[PDB]
Amino acid sequence: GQLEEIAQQLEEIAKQLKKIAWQLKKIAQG
Amino acid sequence: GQLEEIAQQLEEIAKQLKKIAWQLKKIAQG
Amino acid sequence: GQLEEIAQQLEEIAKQLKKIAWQLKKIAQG
Amino acid sequence: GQLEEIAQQLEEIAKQLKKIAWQLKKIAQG
Ligand code: NA
Ligand code: NA
Repeated sequence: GQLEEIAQQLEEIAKQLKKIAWQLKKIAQG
Repeated sequence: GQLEEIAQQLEEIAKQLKKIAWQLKKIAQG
Repeated sequence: GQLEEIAQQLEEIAKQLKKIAWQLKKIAQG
Repeated sequence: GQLEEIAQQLEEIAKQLKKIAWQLKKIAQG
């Protein structure tokens, strides 16, 4: 239970970081 | 350029976090 | 502005990751 | 052992994210 929940939180953070990366690419590219 | 480099590093960190999440799930499940 | 907002979100994610690290250390040590 | 090592990896990632945040702030500010 608790490790699975922490793992899920890490997966959500990874998704958030991928969103930020996309946003930075769009700023760079226009 | 710098934003492209940073975006790449964020994608790489996201991948690392997913690998850590996987290891946590492995520890939990056996 | 957008880079300031993103920087803030990265700092917030960093804080979250440290909180998760702390929880893992707590689980390990009891 | 293994949870402590994972926690340390998360702390290093948090430090890396703080570096990126600083870099973005410096880009924004000049
Ligand atoms: Na750039
Ligand atoms: Na900006």
